[PDB]
Amino acid sequence: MKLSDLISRWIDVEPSKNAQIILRDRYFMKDLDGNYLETKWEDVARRVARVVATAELLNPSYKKNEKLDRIKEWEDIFFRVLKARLFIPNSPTLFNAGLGVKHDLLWKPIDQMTLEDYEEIYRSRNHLHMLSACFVVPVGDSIEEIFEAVKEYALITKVGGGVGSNFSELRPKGSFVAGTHGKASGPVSFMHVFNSAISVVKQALMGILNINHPDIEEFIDAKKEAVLNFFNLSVGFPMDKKEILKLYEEDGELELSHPRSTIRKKVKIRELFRKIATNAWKSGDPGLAFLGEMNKYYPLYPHRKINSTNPCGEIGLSDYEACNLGSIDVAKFYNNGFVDLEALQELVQIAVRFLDNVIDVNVFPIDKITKAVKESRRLGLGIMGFADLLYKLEIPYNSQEARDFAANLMAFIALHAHRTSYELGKEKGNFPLLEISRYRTEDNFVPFAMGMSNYDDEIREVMKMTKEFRRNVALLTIAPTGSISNIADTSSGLEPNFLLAYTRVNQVLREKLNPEILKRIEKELIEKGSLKDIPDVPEKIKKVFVVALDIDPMDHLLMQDAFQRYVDNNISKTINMPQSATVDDVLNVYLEALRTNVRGITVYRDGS
Amino acid sequence: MKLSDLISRWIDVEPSKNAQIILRDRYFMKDLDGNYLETKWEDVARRVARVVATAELLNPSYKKNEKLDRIKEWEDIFFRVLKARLFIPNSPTLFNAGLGVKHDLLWKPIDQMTLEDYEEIYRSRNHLHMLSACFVVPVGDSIEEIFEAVKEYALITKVGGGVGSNFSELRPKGSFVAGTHGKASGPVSFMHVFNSAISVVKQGSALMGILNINHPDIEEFIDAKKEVLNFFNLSVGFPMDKKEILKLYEEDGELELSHPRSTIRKKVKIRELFRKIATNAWKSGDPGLAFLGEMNKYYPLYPHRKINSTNPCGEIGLSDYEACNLGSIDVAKFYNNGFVDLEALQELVQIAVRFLDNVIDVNVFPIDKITKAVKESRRLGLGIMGFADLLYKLEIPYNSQEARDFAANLMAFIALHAHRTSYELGKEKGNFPLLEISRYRTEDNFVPFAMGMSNYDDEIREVMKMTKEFRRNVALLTIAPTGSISNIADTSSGLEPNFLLAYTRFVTKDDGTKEPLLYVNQVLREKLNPEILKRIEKELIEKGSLKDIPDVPEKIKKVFVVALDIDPMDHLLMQDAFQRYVDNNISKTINMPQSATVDDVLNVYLEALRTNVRGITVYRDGSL
Ligand SMILES: Nc1nc2c(ncn2[C@H]2C[C@H](O)[C@@H](COP(=O)(O)OP(=O)(O)OP(=O)(O)O)O2)c(=O)[nH]1
Ligand SMILES: Nc1nc2c(ncn2[C@H]2C[C@H](O)[C@@H](COP(=O)(O)OP(=O)(O)OP(=O)(O)O)O2)c(=O)[nH]1
Ligand SMILES: Nc1ncnc2c1ncn2[C@@H]1O[C@H](COP(=O)(O)OP(=O)(O)O)[C@@H](O)[C@H]1O
Ligand SMILES: Nc1ncnc2c1ncn2[C@@H]1O[C@H](COP(=O)(O)OP(=O)(O)O)[C@@H](O)[C@H]1O
Ligand SMILES: [Mg+2]
Ligand SMILES: [Mg+2]
Repeated sequence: MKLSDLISRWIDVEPSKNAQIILRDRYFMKDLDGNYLETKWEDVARRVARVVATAELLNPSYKKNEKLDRIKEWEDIFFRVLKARLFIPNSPTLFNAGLGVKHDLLWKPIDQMTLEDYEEIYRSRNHLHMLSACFVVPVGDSIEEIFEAVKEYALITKVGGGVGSNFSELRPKGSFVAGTHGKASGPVSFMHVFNSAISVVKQALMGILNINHPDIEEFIDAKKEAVLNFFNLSVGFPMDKKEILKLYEEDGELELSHPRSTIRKKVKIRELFRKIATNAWKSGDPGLAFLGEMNKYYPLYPHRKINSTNPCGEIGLSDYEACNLGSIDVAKFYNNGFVDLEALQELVQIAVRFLDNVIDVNVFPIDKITKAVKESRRLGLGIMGFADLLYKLEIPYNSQEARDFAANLMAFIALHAHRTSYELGKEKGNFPLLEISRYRTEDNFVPFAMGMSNYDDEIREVMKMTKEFRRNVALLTIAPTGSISNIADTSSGLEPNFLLAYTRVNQVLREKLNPEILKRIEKELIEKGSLKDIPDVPEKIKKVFVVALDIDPMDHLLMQDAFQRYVDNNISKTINMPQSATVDDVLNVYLEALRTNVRGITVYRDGS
Repeated sequence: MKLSDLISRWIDVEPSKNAQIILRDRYFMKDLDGNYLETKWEDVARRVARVVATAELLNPSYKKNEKLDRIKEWEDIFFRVLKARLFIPNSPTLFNAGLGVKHDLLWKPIDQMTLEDYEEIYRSRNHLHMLSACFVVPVGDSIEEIFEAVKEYALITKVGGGVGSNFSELRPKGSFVAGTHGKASGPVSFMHVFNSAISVVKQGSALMGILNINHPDIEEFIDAKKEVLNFFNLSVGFPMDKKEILKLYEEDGELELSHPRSTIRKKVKIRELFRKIATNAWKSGDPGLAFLGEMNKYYPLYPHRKINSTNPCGEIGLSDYEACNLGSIDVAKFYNNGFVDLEALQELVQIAVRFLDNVIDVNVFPIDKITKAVKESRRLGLGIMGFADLLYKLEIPYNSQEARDFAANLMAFIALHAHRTSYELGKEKGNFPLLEISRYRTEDNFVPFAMGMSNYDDEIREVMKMTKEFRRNVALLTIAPTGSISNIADTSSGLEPNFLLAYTRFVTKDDGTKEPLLYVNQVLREKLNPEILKRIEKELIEKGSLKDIPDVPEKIKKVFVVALDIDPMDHLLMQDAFQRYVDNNISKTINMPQSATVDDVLNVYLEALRTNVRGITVYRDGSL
């Protein structure tokens, strides 16, 4: 089925009252008195498509005597996809698209748009016109660099970004400082300054410290349980997942050292892991960040290095790199018991172009960020509504069927996104750093593990094409989609529905479940939070309409690995554990985690 | 006496075991390994004398024929006054002089010093060779400038500096932020980030925050350290005239609180405002008052440049990015048979002004705007220590018009020969680049302080008129707390009276740790009957004063007064006396008895409004 006919199925389904409240509440623009310039999703969709279509102004393939036709065609596609909610960019794009721009240019009908109007949009874009979710800055080992990083955190946070850092450059507590006053206070003491700064600016960050840092134990307890309430903390792992699994299995030792220090120490790699698991068992933090696995697949490694992710895990980024995200609602792609792959590939093509185009109309607070993005052009195309899609296809999330379905779905998406990048590379220019990347300097480089689809062969050959042309260094990610999935009235990222009914009722359950059976049980379901131990609901309804805590921790982890084989950046997935999980259940998640292809790990025990 | 014979009375006198603990603790240079490179105060004096003498390379009055001789001579004279402990520069000069310089060069016998050695000292001073105690930085009304300022605080703090800011440019809480419809959080909110930063930079081994009385968040500020900005000293700033403010108070007027970049305005009764301050000061000692209006009155560069804040302890009003290096002369050592040896003292002022102006040439700052500002103005802070101990020798009670009159004359004398040295130096080396646009030039009869308490005024005016032509420095004098350097010199701090005449500081001799070492004022030891000292001694340590002790001569009770024997107004009036003859400001705590009320604090504030004081710090005996 053609995308245009898909769009027509969705373009006029009104956003729920839930979605509409969140929109009014924070997406609809407001004039200098707090009066509405936008009153429905259509206004947002028009504004956003028009701002992003403006980037086509820079397309060397067009000419004068063609640009305006071509530009308006892109705004029109962008607009229809957006209004239909089949693809939605990350929040910062929705908020900040068109800031600076004369109101009478942002909502004026497309037919009336002139080449001058598009140019004025382009140039009236102000310093707040920042449209990317994800940032990473370094924190060098000097008071100067620490405080410049604190400044950068403030500026990024002001304009709407989430920011992450690896703090491992900072010498541990006690090290010599060539001076007078004595000793380094260490990474963790400095993260408290970042926390204070952000707590003020925000009246949601990531901080990583590597496993072999002498202050790792202090760091692991850092949010126990002084505090760093604005940080998500992850333990970094710069070395092979292989080496770390093996060292653990052999009950090895890890040498804690730092180059700019004489602080050395030895700890049993298993005691450290138990320390992590115990804390995570209690409160969720710290997560794990398989930095070395990220770099394995990093087309620009080792002449660039991923040391951190963004606050939620899904983009591992090099220094001063940012990435703009967007998500395709796959639940809208259901048709007759099948995923309409005809329409999907067309959207994937449109979506990659939109995301590449956001780069050109984005404004960042820091020149080093502007330049890092220009050279790499990293994108984060993902999916939402996956769980809801599986409900429609009558596939239980915790099953091998579901994961083989995921892997193939993600493989398909990966294929056409990367083919779209080759084609944009042709049309617009390669990403400046193509020459020094492994897409070029290597043969048969692929930036994810694969090994769970029949598209591998095809993917392995699109990857050879991108030797000559490639617009972007990587293109895929699965994001949390906390807000935009709510806008799209769909499930979040790859996650299972956390609940089917929550007065604080899933639409697919409402259709597939016989009403009155639905009316009877809906009170009991709200309390018990699962269909599992509601008696007299059909075994097939019970099996398919699984919630997060119906799905055991390995089924969560194996879903993540399935998607991650076909994702070139990383994945936001929470490994939900039942309240009765033990610290030993967490270690087991961690070990399975080191054997699968996942690039990181977040666990969360119900009740903790 | 000539200074040479005074140096002789003092040069082979070693610091007390007390001072030696301080030196070992924080002043003696250790090496990359943690081994001592210095073990005697004399090693410090050597290193510091040699480094500041190095600034003589730049002296454009010296033919290369004479340079090594001229430099070695200043090195020796600097070495002599420092070893004797007659003058001591602020602590960072002592901690950081010679950082970056090869160790062979810093202590080696002088007679082995070649002109290349001096050049080598000069070239190798590293990024940590920061020799100034006092700094002011602006904090502009934007996120980027707020956070550039936090970065400046951390970098100044790291190298030894004390830093202050006026936060009044930040727009009040809840105010409008362009293009967000999100609201500004306010100055106090960001002061917490500055505090957090510094609590971490100083983790293990100080700051001034000022908000102006008319800021719409002033009441919040006044309470900011109520039961916290534990790393800040807070003052309320008055950029208007003290007259306006005194008058407004007497009329029981209202004050308008408004901000240039906000719609938020409010009207508050000044009396009610002052009482809020007084109560909080009465409770905790914060906030102080900062009469910036009154500093700008005497600032040679105003309105071209403006003073908006002081450093941590208040004794230096500084324009944006300005720093100031301080040093203090021990006046107790200049006692010669019931008189102050003015002859020896004048030579030491000549020497100490030159030393402090040499610090500026060997000084490295972490920030370019600071270097520039400092090179433009060349503000010095020469002060005194051991003044209370000097009064003891002269048998003068601190709390008397006699003490105040002597203090004004002393200061007036010092100020005279200090500015006359700046004259000489300006001829010899060049004028401070901004002499031309300063009030020393664009006016007749500009004096950078009030005067009115000395025979010396007429002559001071002579000298100030002279410096329309030749002037090395924009201002030259301060009185500092001297918290550390007065302990090194074994003498009383700044202009402050002795807090106690006798106490204990337990030995911590380890190796069977115990021993209470009982201190008694060295001048009390010399003028009180060892037979009396014998018996009263233990009542003195329980009661903290001599006053209500049976059988101590009435004239020793009157002379050996402590800080709490001296009433608030006599604290205040002494401050006034010095400030009449100081172009920077004055560090002075107005000590108050536990029994003092908030009305008593209020009256100190009204009285300071009538005197020439440039700001007020009060402390109530048992508050904190
Ligand atoms: N808490 C605290 N940390 C400091 C202080 N000074 C330096 N550090 C820490 C910050 C960095 O983690 C590390 C290096 O600091 P810097 O590069 O600023 O020190 P510097 O270049 O003077 O000595 P270095 O050559 O790096 O050993 O030591 C300080 O005063 N306080
Ligand atoms: N807490 C907090 N304060 C802010 C924020 N943004 C601005 N402010 C305060 C900081 C300064 O006191 C004042 C002005 O900030 P900026 O100059 O960075 O804001 P901007 O230039 O975007 O708007 P403006 O032209 O100044 O209204 O507002 C914020 O995002 N969080
Ligand atoms: N409150 C926040 N402040 C700053 N950045 C955020 C915030 N919430 C999310 N982000 C950024 O966006 C990323 C993913 O967002 P989700 O997928 O959470 O986005 P959305 O808000 O578009 O539904 C996070 O990993 C983080 O980088
Ligand atoms: N702990 C400190 N940290 C940073 N600066 C300080 C500190 N203590 C004092 N200062 C600075 O030193 C100046 C002089 O203080 P004092 O006169 O107390 O210094 P010192 O006796 O060590 O030479 C003060 O006005 C202040 O600017
Ligand atoms: Mg360094
Ligand atoms: Mg601004």
